[PDB]
Amino acid sequence: EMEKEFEQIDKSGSWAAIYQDIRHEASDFPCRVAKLPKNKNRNRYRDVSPFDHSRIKLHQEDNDYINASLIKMEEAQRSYILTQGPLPNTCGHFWEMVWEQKSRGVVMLNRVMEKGSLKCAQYWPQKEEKEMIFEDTNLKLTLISEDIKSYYTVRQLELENLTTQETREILHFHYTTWPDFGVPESPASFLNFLFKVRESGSLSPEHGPVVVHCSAGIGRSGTFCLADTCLLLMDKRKDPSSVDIKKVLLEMRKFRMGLIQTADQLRFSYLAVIEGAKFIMGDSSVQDQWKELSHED
Ligand SMILES: O=C1C=C(c2cccc(O)c2)S(=O)(=O)N1
Ligand SMILES: [Mg+2]
Repeated sequence: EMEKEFEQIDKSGSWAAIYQDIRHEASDFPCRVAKLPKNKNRNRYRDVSPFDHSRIKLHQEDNDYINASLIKMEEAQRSYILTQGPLPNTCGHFWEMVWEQKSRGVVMLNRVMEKGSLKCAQYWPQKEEKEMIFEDTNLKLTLISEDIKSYYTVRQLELENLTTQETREILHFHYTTWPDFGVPESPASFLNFLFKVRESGSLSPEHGPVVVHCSAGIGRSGTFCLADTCLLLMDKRKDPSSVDIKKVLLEMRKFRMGLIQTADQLRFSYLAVIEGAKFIMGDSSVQDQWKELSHED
């Protein structure tokens, strides 16, 4: 059981060892397409690639490659697409992927600039009157509105397939206070944000998989998805004790390498799930408490 395990690990001060064991046991599958010469400029980081078996293929005969993986959680019955922060030449591909996969939401866990360098291209419009056109994939993107909170912003975007003139509403959830290789300010802030995403319908089965990204699409993104899946699993049978967090993380790592980048992100993942469990088990008022403690206003 996670809370007792949490205490055992904290007491023995062995998060580093627990975390390293997960890395040792993590799946290793080929990433041949990602490593092809023609795709070198479609990858942000040399050591972070999508496995071939779970990579998202763009529906174009040209080059179907994008650094994105489909994490399909069978038991939990939820899917997520984890991808890297778009590069200046892959913003059209990113939106092509959102369209073809029928995604309703995009969860961004990083800032365009972190630690003095560019971690992601400005792939969405910052002003209503300045829409963006991705000519390579023939897609149009317009900012419809935005709701800025203290540590996250929610934007409503309109994505249009210029070929058919079909349009869709895309919700953008931008967590702005999560440091690279770091952890959220508190389980509260993180949980308040995850539940904001959930309440929007973006994670629902009627839509395609939500697109989740940070800079590499494995650390913060992994932490976000692990927490969500674990909470959904204990929701399925109202049995928090049946959920094995390490087991769930290992299952997710069969779909994309390096999910959860530090021992403290793993430790934070446990904290988020244990605190989130109060809501799952019937204490509805805890959601208001998180909102309060997160200081979003
Ligand atoms: O906490 C993190 C660390 C990342 C990271 C960034 C660059 C290389 C890498 O291996 C991990 S992320 O953008 O996937 N989230
Ligand atoms: Mg204005």
